[PDB]
Amino acid sequence: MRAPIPEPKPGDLIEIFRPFYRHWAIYVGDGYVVHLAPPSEVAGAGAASVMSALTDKAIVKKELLYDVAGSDKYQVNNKHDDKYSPLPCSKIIQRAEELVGQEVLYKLTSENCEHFVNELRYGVA
Repeated sequence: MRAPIPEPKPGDLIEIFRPFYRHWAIYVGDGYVVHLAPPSEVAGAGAASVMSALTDKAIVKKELLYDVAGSDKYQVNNKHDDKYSPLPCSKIIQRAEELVGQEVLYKLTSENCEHFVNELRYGVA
């Protein structure tokens, strides 16, 4: 059953459970997230190694949370809100949205997405 997400606030870390692993994102508005994605704004799924389903690249992207949640499941998980949050929500969101549209030359593993997104919430991975 669909439901709101009234506890989280823009600037919070989201995790995205996938069928056999997980992924990471950050909430940036009342429905949207910034996250790493496969190379999907550069090639028609037929002009990069994405066609071979074997690549070691990603892109920083923005999407509706409920599309990203289509992976399998999701949770809010500010991994160190128990210890730190040196940046206000405004700056966290501003960094997230400043960094959309670039490519990165590493795969979107759980570790690489966690690394990038922690750089937004806490200034450093």
